[PDB]
Amino acid sequence: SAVQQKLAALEKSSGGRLGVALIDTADNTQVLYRGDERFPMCSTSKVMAAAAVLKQSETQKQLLNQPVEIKPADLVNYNPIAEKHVNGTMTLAELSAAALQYSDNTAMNKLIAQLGGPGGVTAFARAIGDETFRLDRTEPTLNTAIPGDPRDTTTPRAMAQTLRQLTLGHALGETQRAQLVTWLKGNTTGAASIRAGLPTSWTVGDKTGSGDYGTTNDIAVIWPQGRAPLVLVTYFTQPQQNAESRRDVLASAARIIAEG
Repeated sequence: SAVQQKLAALEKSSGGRLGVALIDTADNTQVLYRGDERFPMCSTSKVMAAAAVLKQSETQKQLLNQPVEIKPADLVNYNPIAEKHVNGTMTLAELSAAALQYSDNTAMNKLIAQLGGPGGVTAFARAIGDETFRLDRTEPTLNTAIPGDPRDTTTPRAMAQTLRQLTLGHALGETQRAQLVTWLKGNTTGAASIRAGLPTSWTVGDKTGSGDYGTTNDIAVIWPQGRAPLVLVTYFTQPQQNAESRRDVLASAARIIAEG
């Protein structure tokens, strides 16, 4: 199609590997580019950890208010929110918000611990029908993004379908789904990625991710004005281990998709 020609040209100009999945919920059509190739998820995996904890709270109604102690030993490489609460507590709701809206890595590791390890996050993916997602490591090593390494990867198609189910579908209860949507809409890290390629009137909830090999990711639910929402996943990774992040590529991919 026309969009796939332009995405391939974008990819060629960028020097990396680009994966795109769009789901238009108006007619359940999909637009895929390398939709079935694995990409390192990096921090986009935090959506699955948060959703898994939300799913637990459908039975444990008070779970999100449970205080979790933040100790100096818990802090890893990037903890913008958790660092504000060292030797204090944060609730699981606060940790989920910090993981999603600030990409706090300590928050993610606490969510993983709550689920019983990376295997517990992966279990939740399987439970909602995602057989592709795999979380193998904790923060920060899940971001190594080594070419060919299947650990901590998913495919664009799988992540788009799962993000659709979590936010627009009914994989979560109604209160949990609304909470997830609210968190995603309040993301603070996404201004230069998918959002930058879309009309300013459209409301976006997204989760970015970045890692080694210049890995630059963004997954988003998009509510266009007077139009059915869209789910857009953009994964991008590069051949050089020290390559710089390329958020502009995600913005350009979104712009190409939005032209259609």
